[PDB]
Amino acid sequence: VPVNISDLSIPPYSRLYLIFEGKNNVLLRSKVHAAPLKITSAGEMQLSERQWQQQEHIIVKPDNEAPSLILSEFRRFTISSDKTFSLKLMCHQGMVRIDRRSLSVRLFYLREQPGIGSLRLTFRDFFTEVMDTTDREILEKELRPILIGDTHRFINAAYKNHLNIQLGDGVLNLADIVAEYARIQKEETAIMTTTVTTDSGELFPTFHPWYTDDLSGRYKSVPMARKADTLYHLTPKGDLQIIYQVATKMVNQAMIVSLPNYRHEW
Repeated sequence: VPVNISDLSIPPYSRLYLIFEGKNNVLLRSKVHAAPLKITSAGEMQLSERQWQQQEHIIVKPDNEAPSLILSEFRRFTISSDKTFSLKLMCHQGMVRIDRRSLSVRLFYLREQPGIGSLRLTFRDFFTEVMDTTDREILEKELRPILIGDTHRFINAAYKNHLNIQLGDGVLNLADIVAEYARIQKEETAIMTTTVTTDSGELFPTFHPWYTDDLSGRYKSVPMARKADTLYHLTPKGDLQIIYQVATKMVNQAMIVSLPNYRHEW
């Protein structure tokens, strides 16, 4: 039977065969999506390790009241030991987004496999119905006073009993992350950001490094020093981000450098 290549569904533990033609070539580009785990219960629930390893997206749809999730042996990916600095970084990396009754946060973690995974949690019914329209600048400007004042107002009291998540050894509270998102939204009108694309050509050949490889003459140096650790981010949109430390004891900052749409113009 014919299938629409636009959408194919593979059940767990099964195989799908796609018979093609013998002539010409076979050349396709594909994207995979896991089934979003819908959580509609109430009260409390704890998830085994592989339970949150398997599915990469858990969305909670509270029928009458949101439950309280408790992930087990969940080790958060920390680039630093400062909680507030880690939250600021996570918010500046485009990780947290707000849409209608939908707060979505992309939480990373580590595991024994050589590499670190991701897990996106999208809480449905987190903002009050009155704030189900924010897509307009007038509405966000009108809710700005609530952002700078009673931050714990956009979510009604009904959900305020369950407003935190128990990870393996840390606790993440939604109020802090929404507050930091509000703060970054206000300040954009400690962390330095730089944008560069096919520019910063400053006579690279044979000044500092002499000349090696078939390198272009595009010279761009970071402003200050950095620690041995570096963090590379490939945004699902396509932007590329490089995250640098500062190598200062009492001051912990970062110099994020973004190459926009790098996956298409590398």
